[PDB]
Amino acid sequence: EKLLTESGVYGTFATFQMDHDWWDLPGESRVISVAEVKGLVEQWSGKILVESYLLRGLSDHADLMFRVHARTLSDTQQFLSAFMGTRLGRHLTSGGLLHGVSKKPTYVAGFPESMKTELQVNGESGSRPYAIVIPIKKDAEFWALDQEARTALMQEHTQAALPYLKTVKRKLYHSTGLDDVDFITYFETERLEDFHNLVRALQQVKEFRHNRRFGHPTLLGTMSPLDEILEKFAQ
Amino acid sequence: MADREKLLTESGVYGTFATFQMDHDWWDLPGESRVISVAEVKGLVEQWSGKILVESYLLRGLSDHADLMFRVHARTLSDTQQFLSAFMGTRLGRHLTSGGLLHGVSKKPTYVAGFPESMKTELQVNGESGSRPYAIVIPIKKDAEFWALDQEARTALMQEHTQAALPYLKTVKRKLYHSTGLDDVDFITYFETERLEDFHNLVRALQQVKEFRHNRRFGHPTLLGTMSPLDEILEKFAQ
Amino acid sequence: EKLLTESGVYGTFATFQMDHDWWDLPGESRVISVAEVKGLVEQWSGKILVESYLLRGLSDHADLMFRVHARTLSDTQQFLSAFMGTRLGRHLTSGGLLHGVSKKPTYVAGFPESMKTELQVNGESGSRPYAIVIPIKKDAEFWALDQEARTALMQEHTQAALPYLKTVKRKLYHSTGLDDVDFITYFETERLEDFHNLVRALQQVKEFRHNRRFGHPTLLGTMSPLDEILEKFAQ
Amino acid sequence: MADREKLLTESGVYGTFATFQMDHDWWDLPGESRVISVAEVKGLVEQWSGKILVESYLLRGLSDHADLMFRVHARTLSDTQQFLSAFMGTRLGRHLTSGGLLHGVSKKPTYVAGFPESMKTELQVNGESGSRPYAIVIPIKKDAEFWALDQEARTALMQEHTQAALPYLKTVKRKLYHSTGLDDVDFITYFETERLEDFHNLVRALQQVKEFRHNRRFGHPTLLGTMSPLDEILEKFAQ
Amino acid sequence: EKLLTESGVYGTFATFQMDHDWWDLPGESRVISVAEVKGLVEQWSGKILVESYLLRGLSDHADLMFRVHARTLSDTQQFLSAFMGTRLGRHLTSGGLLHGVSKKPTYVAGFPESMKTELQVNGESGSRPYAIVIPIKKDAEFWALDQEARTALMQEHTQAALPYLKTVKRKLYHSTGLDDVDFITYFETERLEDFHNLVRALQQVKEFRHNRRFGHPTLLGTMSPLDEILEKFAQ
Ligand code: HEM
Ligand code: HEM
Ligand code: HEM
Ligand code: HEM
Ligand code: HEM
Repeated sequence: EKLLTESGVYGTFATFQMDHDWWDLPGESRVISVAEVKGLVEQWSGKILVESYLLRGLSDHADLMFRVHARTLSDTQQFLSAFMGTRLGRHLTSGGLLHGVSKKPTYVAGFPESMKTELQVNGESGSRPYAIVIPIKKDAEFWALDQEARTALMQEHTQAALPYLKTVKRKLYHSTGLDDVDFITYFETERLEDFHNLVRALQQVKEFRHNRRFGHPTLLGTMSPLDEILEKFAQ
Repeated sequence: MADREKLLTESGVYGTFATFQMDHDWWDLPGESRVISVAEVKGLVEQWSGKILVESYLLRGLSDHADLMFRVHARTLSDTQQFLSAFMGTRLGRHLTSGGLLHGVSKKPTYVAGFPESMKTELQVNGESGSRPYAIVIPIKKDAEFWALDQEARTALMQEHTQAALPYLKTVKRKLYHSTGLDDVDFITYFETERLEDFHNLVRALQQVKEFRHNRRFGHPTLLGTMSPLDEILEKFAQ
Repeated sequence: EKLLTESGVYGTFATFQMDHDWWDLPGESRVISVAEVKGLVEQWSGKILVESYLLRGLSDHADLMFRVHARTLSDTQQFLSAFMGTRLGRHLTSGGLLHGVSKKPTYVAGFPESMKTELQVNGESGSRPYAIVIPIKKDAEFWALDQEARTALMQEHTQAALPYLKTVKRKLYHSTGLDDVDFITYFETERLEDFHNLVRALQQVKEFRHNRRFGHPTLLGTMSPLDEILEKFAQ
Repeated sequence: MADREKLLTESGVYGTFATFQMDHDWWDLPGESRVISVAEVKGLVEQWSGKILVESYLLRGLSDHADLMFRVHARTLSDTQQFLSAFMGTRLGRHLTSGGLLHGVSKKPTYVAGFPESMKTELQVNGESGSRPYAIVIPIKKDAEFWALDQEARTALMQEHTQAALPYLKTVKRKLYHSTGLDDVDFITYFETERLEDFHNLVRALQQVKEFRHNRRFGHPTLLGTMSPLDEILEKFAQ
Repeated sequence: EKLLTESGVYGTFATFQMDHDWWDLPGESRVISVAEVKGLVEQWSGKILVESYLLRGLSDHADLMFRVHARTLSDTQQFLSAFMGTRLGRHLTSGGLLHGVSKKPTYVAGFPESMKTELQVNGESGSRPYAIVIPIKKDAEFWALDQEARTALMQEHTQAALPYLKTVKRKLYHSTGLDDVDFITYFETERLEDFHNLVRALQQVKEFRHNRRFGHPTLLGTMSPLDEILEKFAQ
């Protein structure tokens, strides 16, 4: 649990879709397949954290998503090849896959002391909250800017977001060089209209036009314990 | 002996558009079994008729790579999720390949207050009464320029947008969903009409205003279909 | 036959490709399947026109194309769902699909009377000729122009095409709002080298630069009676 | 034993490039049946050897998602069409997925007359004599700017294009096909070479001239292969 | 092994993904299938070099990657068609495929002599290190520039990269004319956070803005002996 907050921690987003031929299995065999998976997760639960999301019926061409924290992607690599080896995995098509390490804040030091104070707040306490993942690539312009400039952009970014700081938990991952994006943004909320308004707000700052890629995909789901998701496939 | 249905009109209501295409192996089922599969779905939908509203569209032979579409209204997307996961679980669902999927909430109008009072009067109108009309769906994403603008400016764009559309308010039903943050688009537009020739002209008119050049994504896909009750649509697959 | 020419007529372009698993079928069943299709077409030949094109060996990822005219798309939809319901249809992957109504001319009134006269010509009589289909989408600039302006463009367009009025039959469909394009252009010819020069001619006017989508796909085929095309699959 | 093809050089001659990829299930055939399948094709080619020329290239392991390519010459694409549908009918064809497909007529040179006389002389050279050489194909589409130009301008561009290429005139055979209106590109370029490193240099040189920025589409795909007799290519499928 | 450094040597990057129907094979068949492959590679180890990478769980839609060195692509070609012919190959969908020859340095001579000193270094010794592959295409602007200009860009590229020469091995392949890219870049490292920073650094120079294609795909994997990779598939 000191992974959801600490730096140097790699964070991975893996998406899967269940095959059609899965339903041509006897119902029990599916239940046994579930147990295989459930056992594997616990077997790794010492080295890594694993969270589950139901994308089925919210995200196109996706049923399930894992969010995996680990000090090294090697450990994460092993976990996923193993998961895809199970009887259940063998009927899963690997969808999206994105890595990004959590880093120490980069621009907040140049913010007003009154703005830093409010950023210690992160999000509401919630159970079965919605979850959103949005990958981002900046344009070349953005990197060419100087520190003072970007600091001012992020400061305007932060400002527009302040009224949604309680109803929206947030986490940021640094993905450059591990895949075709710069950032992976991750959000939890019970109030989706709030998240919608939060995004339309951020769409109006300067920073935004420098997003060469925004979404594609925009993953929407529900946070749920793993077994409950698997239950749906074993009936 | 009847009920409210306060959803096709009210705000705060999420609206979801789901597309499906039927597998080849579906026809490798005996006809008898397929009709039962139909009954399963009709029953599931009825089982949900209290929590959500669900309308059905036949895309087969009008929209590329799509046979069926649902329009699903709900106070929460969780309910819509549950419904769709259940639907994709049925014998019929197990033979459907999930196509497109888009969400958007219905809001109260944003720019309409700054229109002339004579224009607001005409906008109370939405469409004439028709049965089994054509239906169109167009996802839209605006460019960054558009958001950089101020309220007064966008209001003029929308006022010009509205002006061009006025001649088509009766022959074309319309509804708008605010989709930003739930997927890769800003808006979902939905239209019903008996006169497609009119809907065609309605669009080429809008192509000529200012606003249009700010549509970073327009369609892709542009889903065209026919509104029909679910069983009649399903009946076609049980033969 | 007043469908190939009149206005208010919807025109539909449907493309298909045959599955591999089709040849793993006994020959008997395939010939029977052909007969099934031939009959369906006959039933609709009263309400609609349906023409057949062999794209196999000329257009990538396509074997067959239908051109369907109708007073209403509802009728066309019915025919197409039915064709894809047939034993043979069930072994087809639905390729492209484009609609467009035929309209009354928009810019021709503002042409010189000598130019209107030469446009009375449409094309030479040819049997089992090549056929080409090109979808078109205009940029926003094109729509921003005024009538006088666009009329001059089409007039420059018309001019370059005149030497090809006999060797190239032509028809135009208005597709905006029924799919992701503004126009569907359709041509028949025995002389492909002429059609090539015709397009290289038109590539040099102004109008052309306003075509944000040109082709994609560019469908090339041969016009043929339906049965002769199906015969190849019945062996 | 006494005849001229007169197709690899003459104008008015259509040229077609067809790419195929083999199904997995092809190997689920007994080796014997697969060798039989080969002969079916070799015979078909001879049966057509009167009407068309057909050259074969092995793309498997050099060009992504493509195993086999044919280069087909014909006075009419109709003849090519028939040949290809017949080929896709063979036992082997039935297990081939149609990949890329591009047509283009060979024409008389357009800009070369306005070149210096010393440059026309060196262009009579085309390439060195080689057996089983590498082969490259690059489809190309020009931008609208390019067509807007006048003849004098374009002629000046091609002269710099030509100038840059001269040092590679010997190690690289070349042929150009005019494809506009038959598919989604303007030209199909074709090259043979024993020396790929030269061909690499040939291209990086041309990347630096005037003409180049007007190539709206360059490659996509860029097909690389080996020129080989048909049977040798086919033997590999029967193991 | 005199190939990993020398010029005139072709270098090829081939990526594969395993079908589902592979697991519908009995283990006995799969062990036999692996054995064929291990044997095939040994059969070629005399003419060419072949290194193996595990992409499973790190790169989307990819399980395995080969890095193949050869004096001629024909030899590389022969090897790959054979590999794809094997019982195991029959169940692989060919993912990416990229070739590029290694050349002698082009811009480095015009660098400071103190910089040349630092470039003799390439990387630290590691076993089973991460590996990243990044394809690159330059824009037309880049080629239009003169030697003096491009030389200054690469010197700026080089300067920013100097701090990472020890923790990051590098090799560059010249790909123009063999596929749809100008370069193939290849990196080994045990330290991924460093590689991430290396890339964010280069994102801030000028050269970067001329990369019309950067990644797509960005292949991330683990270096492992082949048998160890195939073992996972034989269970
Ligand atoms: C309550 C909501 C949010 C708050 C308070 C917030 C605030 C911040 C702050 C303070 C930073 C500075 C991080 C640093 O200094 O390294 C940041 C970075 C960033 N945010 Fe947000 N943010 C919010 C939501 C979002 C959303 C909704 C998105 C995208 C849809 C987003 C995209 C980004 C990106 C891409 C960066 C990194 C830019 C860079 O370091 O170059 N953020 N945000
Ligand atoms: C008879 C037909 C139509 C009428 C009367 C109409 C009228 C309006 C009005 C009054 C608004 C402002 C509502 C608000 O305050 O949010 C609006 C918004 C909008 N309309 Fe339409 N419209 C019509 C057709 C269309 C069509 C055919 C399209 C696209 C194909 C379209 C796209 C949009 C979009 C994207 C917005 C919201 C833009 C924004 O809020 O930034 N409309 N329309
Ligand atoms: C002999 C060959 C051709 C002739 C005589 C011809 C002539 C014309 C004329 C007179 C119009 C104006 C229609 C009107 O005013 O209502 C028109 C429209 C159009 N043509 Fe052609 N054309 C030819 C070939 C082509 C080709 C080969 C293409 C595309 C590859 C093409 C694309 C278009 C498009 C997109 C329009 C609609 C523009 C608009 O209404 O805004 N035409 N053509
Ligand atoms: C030894 C190598 C080459 C030589 C000597 C050469 C020379 C020429 C010459 C003299 C022409 C004018 C032909 C005409 O009158 O249409 C031409 C046309 C053309 N070349 Fe090359 N070229 C070479 C390589 C290439 C390469 C490597 C490419 C592309 C990868 C290429 C692309 C083209 C195109 C697209 C045209 C037609 C342009 C037009 O007609 O508008 N050429 N070449
Ligand atoms: C420690 C890390 C690195 C060092 C010391 C380095 C150094 C160099 C040097 C000296 C050259 C010029 C060689 C020549 O004259 O051809 C070069 C070329 C190049 N480098 Fe790097 N580089 C490093 C990392 C990277 C990375 C991380 C990337 C891409 C993500 C990259 C992309 C390229 C490309 C595309 C070229 C081709 C330039 C050309 O020859 O036109 N390099 N590098």
